Amino acid sequence: GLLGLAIFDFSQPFASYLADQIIVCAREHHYGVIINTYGQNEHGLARAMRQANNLAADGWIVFADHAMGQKMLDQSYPLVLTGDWDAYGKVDQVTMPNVEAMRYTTNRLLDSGYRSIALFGADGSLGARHYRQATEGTQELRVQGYMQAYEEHGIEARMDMLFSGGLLTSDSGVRATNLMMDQGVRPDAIICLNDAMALGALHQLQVRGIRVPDDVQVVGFDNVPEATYANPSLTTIDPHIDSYARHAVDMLIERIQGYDGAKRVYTSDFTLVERSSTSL
Amino acid sequence: GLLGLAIFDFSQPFASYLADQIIVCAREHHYGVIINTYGQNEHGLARAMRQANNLAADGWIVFADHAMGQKMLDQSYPLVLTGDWDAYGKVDQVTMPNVEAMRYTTNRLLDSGYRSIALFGADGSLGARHYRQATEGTQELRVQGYMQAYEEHGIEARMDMLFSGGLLTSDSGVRATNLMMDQGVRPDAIICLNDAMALGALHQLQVRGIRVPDDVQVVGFDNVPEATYANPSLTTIDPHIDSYARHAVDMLIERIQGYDGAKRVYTSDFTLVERSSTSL
Repeated sequence: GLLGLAIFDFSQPFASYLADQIIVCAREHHYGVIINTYGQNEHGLARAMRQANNLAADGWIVFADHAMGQKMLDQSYPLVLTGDWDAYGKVDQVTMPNVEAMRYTTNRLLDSGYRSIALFGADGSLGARHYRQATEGTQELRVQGYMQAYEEHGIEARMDMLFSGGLLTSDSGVRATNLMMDQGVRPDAIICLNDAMALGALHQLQVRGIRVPDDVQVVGFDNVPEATYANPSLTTIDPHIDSYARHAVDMLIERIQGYDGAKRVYTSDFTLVERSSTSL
Repeated sequence: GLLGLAIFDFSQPFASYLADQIIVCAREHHYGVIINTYGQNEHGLARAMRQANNLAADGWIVFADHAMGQKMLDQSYPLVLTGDWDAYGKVDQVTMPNVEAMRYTTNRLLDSGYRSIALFGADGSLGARHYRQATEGTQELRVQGYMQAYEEHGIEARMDMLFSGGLLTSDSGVRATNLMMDQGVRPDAIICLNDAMALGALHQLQVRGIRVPDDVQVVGFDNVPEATYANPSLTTIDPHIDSYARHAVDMLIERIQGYDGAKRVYTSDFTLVERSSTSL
């Protein structure tokens, strides 16, 4: 048996980590894995879904990174969606506990006395209503959870405390740090929407004279291997990538083998893994 | 057109970085890329070479991580070898300047007054003759260059100054740091055979109270993106992965399109990129 994985590119550590876990899980089922990337083409994801028709894999896991209209997920091969975008029940999908993990973690920071929390990885200019009402999106749902924690504490979350470097990379984490510091903002804590951004932020904060955690608490999201070896080691939301991969692979193989139940949504659990970049 | 890339797994940053560069290069030629991994199978590389017969790619770049007898590289599809192992002229191959870059860098350390240099990522118990006489191997040729720099300075390199954590990962860099420190060794400098090991070493040195660079100079190899964001930022040998990928892709596409000259060996150039983890 042969499974396909479609991802944008390998530029950030999470793609490597997810792919490796899918490969391990797939091997437990005696399936191989081939990887197609789609970030190198305009309308790239659609082209990869078409290319899958002529590849050898028996079915596909697709990690989407943007919204799709309620057609692309209508394919003739077995297909499981991963990522934070809605499949509208066209296929099984696996996702992370984006709202809950961010609400929990922002609440922990607030309850530990860190009242001013910047968020790296989202555009505040999209407005509070967009985030409050969102039903899909990586950035959107993670912001939503952060906003809910503020609301639970009787405080309005401020769009001016969201900083975006553009993409979700270490270089964007550096850019978001500069944007925030250049605006004179010196917060109690920063939550980054992935570990790549947090690793960039740890670097640029230290370069510009800010001590972590003594001046600013820093939290990431994913618990990629890199987070263990950072200096200081990185506190991060672990969305249980082992279980996430296991569900994606089990669901896809079930469909390849004829499983015909209604399409499902699985949401992984999470753990806040505390390391040296916070002092909660 | 469709190119295949076979690599062991994505567990360390270099595999991501090389794959992404191959994808960019391939896209410039209007070729896609599919990735097969082989580390998840016993005799894995041989199985991937066989699987390639039934995949859709028009030709393969294979990144080998161990020696092959002077049969595996005899295939019916176009094939270019990458990595530090000998193809014996069966196929075109692209490699890094393993001896020269390590000799240059070890000489820079010695000439700057850092006389005691540990090497992380090789087994000293293999003996000096094995390293002096080697004609292939990542570990072997990099050690060979380090030994030549010592010899140029009239000093015998010591096998007891090589530390291996097993594999070439960040976790092995942590293990090699513990092995070295537990033996009471406090060197002037450490050269790690890849950046993943150096990033682990930067972490474990700091955890155990060793300042980089004030107590120990630290150098890596690859100049993966991570090295820019380390704390302290990582001095590293850059083996010109852009040119390495460009040559692998150009050679493979040439063979797919009928190029019939003798098989070639390309060796990339190198630059020592100095950052905060050294003070040369």
